[PDB]
Amino acid sequence: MVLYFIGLGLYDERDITVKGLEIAKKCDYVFAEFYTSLMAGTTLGRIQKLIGKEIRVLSREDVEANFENIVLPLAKENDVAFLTPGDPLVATTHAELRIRAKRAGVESYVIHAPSIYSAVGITGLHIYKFGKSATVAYPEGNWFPTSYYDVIKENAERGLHTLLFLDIKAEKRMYMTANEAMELLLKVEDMKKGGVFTDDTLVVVLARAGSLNPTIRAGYVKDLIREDFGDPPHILIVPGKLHIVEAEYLVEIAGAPREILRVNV
Amino acid sequence: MVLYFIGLGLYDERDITVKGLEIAKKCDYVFAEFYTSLMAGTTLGRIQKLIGKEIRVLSREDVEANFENIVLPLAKENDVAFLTPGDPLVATTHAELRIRAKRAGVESYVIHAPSIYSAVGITGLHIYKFGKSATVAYPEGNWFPTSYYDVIKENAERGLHTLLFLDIKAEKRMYMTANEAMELLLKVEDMKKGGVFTDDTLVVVLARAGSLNPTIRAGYVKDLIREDFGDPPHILIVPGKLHIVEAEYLVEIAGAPREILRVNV
Ligand SMILES: Nc1ncnc2c1ncn2[C@@H]1O[C@H](CSCC[C@H](N)C(=O)O)[C@@H](O)[C@H]1O
Repeated sequence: MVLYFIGLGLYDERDITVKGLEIAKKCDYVFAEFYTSLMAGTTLGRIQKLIGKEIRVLSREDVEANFENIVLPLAKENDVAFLTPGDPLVATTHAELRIRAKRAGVESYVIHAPSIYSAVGITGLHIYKFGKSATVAYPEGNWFPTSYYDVIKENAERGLHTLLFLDIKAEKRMYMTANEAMELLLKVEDMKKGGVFTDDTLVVVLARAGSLNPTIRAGYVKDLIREDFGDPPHILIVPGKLHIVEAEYLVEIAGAPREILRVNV
Repeated sequence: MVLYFIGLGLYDERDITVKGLEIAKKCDYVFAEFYTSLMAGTTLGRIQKLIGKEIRVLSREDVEANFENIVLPLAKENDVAFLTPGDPLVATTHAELRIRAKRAGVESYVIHAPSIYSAVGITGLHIYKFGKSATVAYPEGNWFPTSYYDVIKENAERGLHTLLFLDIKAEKRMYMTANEAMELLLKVEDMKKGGVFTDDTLVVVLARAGSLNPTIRAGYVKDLIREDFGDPPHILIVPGKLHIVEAEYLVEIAGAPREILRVNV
């Protein structure tokens, strides 16, 4: 009689909220997608075990093209759940799926879960200081995406931090590293020459947020562009103007160069 | 020897993650703070019952001034948990607490949970389009703060949405409603005449996010300013120009006027 959008969280199967688990356990059918993000600390098997149900994984086409044919039909006579990494409606187009549910006469509910969008708070950067977000997409063919560069520029001149989601090709199992994101940005800088992202730009890297020991590193591009941040997923952040307390955290916790403590008022 | 910062999530005792619950249970001492925010859908009693431990509530002073005297000592020879509503370290001042742990020779780990910052994705507004965030504070005495008005102007100017946290008197249990927030903004507008917030401004109200039955409403100030959005907590959002898909969600899910499809897109 209902459809639930349930987030699974950041890293492993235990990142689902208690609410999400108790509800998922009682559903008649459970579907899921794992192409919008990467949960590096678990497996489908462990999720199924925890929920105690067989999970039917859908592909991007199954969802985008046939959600109303594959999932909604069952939701009319049963309690159905749709699982996703992180929070189901963050940096996805899943929100529109609720419209499909309504038109199909199916009531839907949303159960949130930890999202990278807020987990960035672990970098020590004030969340309210984050501006517009963007995604660094893999160039393909003669098409080289550059919009994310402009976002950084706009945020930076307002003194705001920029959160950069990194590209993912789930089927090909390719997860863009912070290193690759930095390389691509230097190329865009060369092309546009706006003085937005260079070897001296301070950046922050967060890898495998949600794990007990995520990698949190801060430093200049010249020094981090070749550093090993561990397995994906990775997120990249270009800080804006720092508050002393932010810099203080980047130094003490993320091992940033102590010179950043000296902020130019 | 370890300190765990554990998020309690959005609304009730089941909004904590499975990871957070299990870890909290294994801790010897469990502390909590309910001054940055509150858990309107539950009680300390219900939370204690779920955790199965006695929970010592700490005040802002307890934390800001004496965190290293109250919590850290026990963390030296025991596993200690520090519970906070939402996602740990989202509240501006929490991050610094990790530096205190480091200095005390105590290891700390962060267990995330859903935050309103990401939960707003339920409004159907694209998360990447959210700009700087701000807090609407009750004026008092001869003090009339209005920085939040400027945040809206700067964001909207660049086509970005503004997430507005509403003032809360935690200790006094007083929550600012979206209605009061709208009245304050109209008052500031009349004050600054910047044409940023008026009767014709489109706004979105999200009440009791995390609940299975949150109130999601979108419409013009003139029609929503005296509407009843239910019990707290309330969050106010002033969106920027809308993507057609965002508008359609607001109309289909948030009951917004068809007019937004031509006026705010
Ligand atoms: N645990 C994690 N650590 C670092 N980056 C992460 C992450 N989870 C997601 N991301 C980042 O976000 C991208 C997916 S975007 C979809 C995000 C998801 N709805 C959420 O709420 O988190 C990834 O390619 C990666 O760059």
